[PDB]
Amino acid sequence: GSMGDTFIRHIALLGFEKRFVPSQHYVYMFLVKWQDLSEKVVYRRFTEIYEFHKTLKEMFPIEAGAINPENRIIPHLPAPKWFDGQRAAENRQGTLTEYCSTLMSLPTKISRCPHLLDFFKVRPDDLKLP
Repeated sequence: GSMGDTFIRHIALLGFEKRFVPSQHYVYMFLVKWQDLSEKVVYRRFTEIYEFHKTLKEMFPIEAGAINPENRIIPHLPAPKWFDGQRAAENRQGTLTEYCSTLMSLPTKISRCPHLLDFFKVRPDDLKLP
C-alpha cells in the first residue's frame, strides 16, 4: 500500500461566507491545515455540520452512547431557528465555536479520524459544489 488520504494537522476558522444556493443560507469560511497537503480552504454550513455529527452518532451509536454521558461536553442543541434572534445567533456562534474546539478534542480519534478527513476531503462546496 501507499499514502493516498493522509492525516490532519488541525483546524482554524476564518469567519463568514455567502452561499445563496442551492437554498438561502449564509455559511462559514474554514481553514483546514494539512501536515502534508499544507494549507487548504473549505466552506461549511450549519445543517451540514449537524448532518455530519448526526451521521457520526448514527453509524457509531457508541460515540453517542458510551461517549455521551462520560463525555457530556459534545456540541448538541437544535438549529438556529427555534429562538430566531440573538439566541439564534449565539446558538450557531456557540455550537460551531465549540464544535471546532471539540471535534479537535474528541477521544474518538479512531472513530472520528476518517470522519474528520471525510468532513474536509469531501467538502461538497469546496470542489464538489451543487
